Amino acid sequence: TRIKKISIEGNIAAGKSTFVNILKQLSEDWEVVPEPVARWSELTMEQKNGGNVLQMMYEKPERWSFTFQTYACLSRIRAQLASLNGKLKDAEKPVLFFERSVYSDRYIFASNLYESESMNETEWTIYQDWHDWMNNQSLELDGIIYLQATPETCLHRIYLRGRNEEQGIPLEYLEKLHYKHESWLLHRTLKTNFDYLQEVPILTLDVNEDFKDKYESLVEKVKEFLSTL
Amino acid sequence: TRIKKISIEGNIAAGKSTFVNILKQLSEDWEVVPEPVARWSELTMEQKNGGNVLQMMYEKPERWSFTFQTYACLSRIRAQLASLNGKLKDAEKPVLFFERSVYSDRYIFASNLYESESMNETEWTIYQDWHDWMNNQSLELDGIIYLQATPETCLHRIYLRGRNEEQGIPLEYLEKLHYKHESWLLHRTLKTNFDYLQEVPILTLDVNEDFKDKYESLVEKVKEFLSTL
Ligand SMILES: CCCN(c1nc(-c2nc(N)cc(N)n2)cs1)c1cc(-c2ccc(CCN3CCN(C)CC3)nc2)ccc1C
Ligand SMILES: CCCN(c1nc(-c2nc(N)cc(N)n2)cs1)c1cc(-c2ccc(CCN3CCN(C)CC3)nc2)ccc1C
Ligand SMILES: O=c1ccn([C@@H]2O[C@H](COP(=O)(O)OP(=O)(O)O)[C@@H](O)[C@H]2O)c(=O)[nH]1
Ligand SMILES: O=c1ccn([C@@H]2O[C@H](COP(=O)(O)OP(=O)(O)O)[C@@H](O)[C@H]2O)c(=O)[nH]1
Ligand code: NA
Ligand code: NA
Repeated sequence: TRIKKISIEGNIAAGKSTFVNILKQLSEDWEVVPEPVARWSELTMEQKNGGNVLQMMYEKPERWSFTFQTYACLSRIRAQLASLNGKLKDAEKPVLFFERSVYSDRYIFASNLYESESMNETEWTIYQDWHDWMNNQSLELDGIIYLQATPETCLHRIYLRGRNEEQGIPLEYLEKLHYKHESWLLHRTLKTNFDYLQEVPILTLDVNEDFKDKYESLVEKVKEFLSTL
Repeated sequence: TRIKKISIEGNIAAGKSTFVNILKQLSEDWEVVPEPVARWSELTMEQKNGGNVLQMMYEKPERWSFTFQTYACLSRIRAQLASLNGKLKDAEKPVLFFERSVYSDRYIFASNLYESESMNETEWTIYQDWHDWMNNQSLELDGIIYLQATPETCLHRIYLRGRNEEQGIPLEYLEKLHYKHESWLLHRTLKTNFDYLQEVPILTLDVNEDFKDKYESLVEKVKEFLSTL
């Protein structure tokens, strides 16, 4: 039928990859689109390019932010389109869960990088123009699931996940991304250039408590949420 | 009916803008898409972004080449699409003349910048990946008109046109772009990643001689060329 498109949003190490890999196994009608950036962290040319630009960003973010953000967002659009045209053709209640969205790319990561002076105005305006247009009408979302975790939980989970590149990330940075997520998905203060987002239903799940072995209540909320869409 | 799409290709200051502004006036069925880069050289946000990135390129091409090439090519695709959907709806023999193409963006300018070490491998591979995909199937060309001028003619014409930024451009650089045009459009040695280009008819016009007041023979070749398409 028509595939339902649901973004999973949340801070770094909130548990989106964990949650998405629980969901995919629970239904034959349920597919996931993993985040390209997450995959970058034998090799496809995307993964070669992605690792290089990721490493260079850790060296010099004010040189590479624009390049990274454009490639991260292009790679997400192509992976989302491939799943939308390659999967759930024989599903009765098809749902595709996106690990983050083109909207987190812009309004969380790229925005923060502009605010941190890692992109100058021209870079940021070119990026927004490119983004507005690269999204010329489809990946429009039926709903968003916000996995809400404290910056402290995410810091603890970065430690748990043990990526060497990430161990130095300060709480301040996580606090900044946290505040952007709260503004966009909870208080809904943040104004985007995508009218329909104002209307999109948002399910907010508290995932401060470990859920890897105790996720049934979260899944019950997803199923109830999906039934309303 | 179906709009015929014809690229006008050639070196810097060969006379493409002059030739295109002669053609547009000769038929109500004939429209032109001026090159965004040419327009960048009151202001739309594209022109603000375009002038900034153009000026920065003259300062530091190895920093800005990727950003410039992506924005130059996006701006061309949107301007070409706007003309294809906004013009010649009531024409019997509609023709849209493109000032250069997405193919000159890649195989002339972006290629040269990679070869001049102004883009590193990752930048060049990201750029080619983005280009391959941003062209996901339409702007496909019915034909190409190659305005062929010697590097010396183009150097003389850069002098004639009197842009201050351009007066220092060496003959060596023009010679390099010349050789890329000869490889792509005359000898057809250059292999692109667009199969159908192998098949596209090419009209080659010698424009070493001034044509501003003496263009009737060139136009007669265009009309004969168009009749075969
Ligand atoms: C695990 C985080 C990795 N990370 C980033 N990831 C993304 C990202 N974009 C997407 N579209 C999707 C996605 N999944 N991820 C953007 S960036 C990162 C940050 C810095 C860094 C370095 C320094 C700073 C702040 C510096 N500022 C200067 C002082 N003050 C004015 C404010 C702070 N911010 C981010 C570097 C590398 C990477 C990979
Ligand atoms: C009038 C030309 C402007 N110009 C350019 N224009 C484009 C361009 N791209 C499009 N997609 C469309 C389009 N219309 N134009 C790309 S670049 C330029 C060149 C240098 C420069 C500076 C230096 C070099 C060569 C340096 N190399 C080092 C030594 N050796 C290894 C080889 C030479 N090449 C180009 C700078 C600024 C601009 C704007
Ligand atoms: O309830 C949870 C959720 C996540 N994790 C761990 O926290 C880290 C980050 O999770 P994930 O990679 O899914 O976070 P994402 O960055 O995808 O949001 C990983 O080591 C997970 O195994 C955990 O122990 N309990
Ligand atoms: O037959 C010609 C063609 C061009 N020009 C001049 O040569 C310069 C470059 O022409 P144009 O801007 O059209 O070149 P493009 O860069 O568009 O190929 C300009 O000063 C033109 O007026 C000329 O005197 N005679
Ligand atoms: Na599944
Ligand atoms: Na006309």
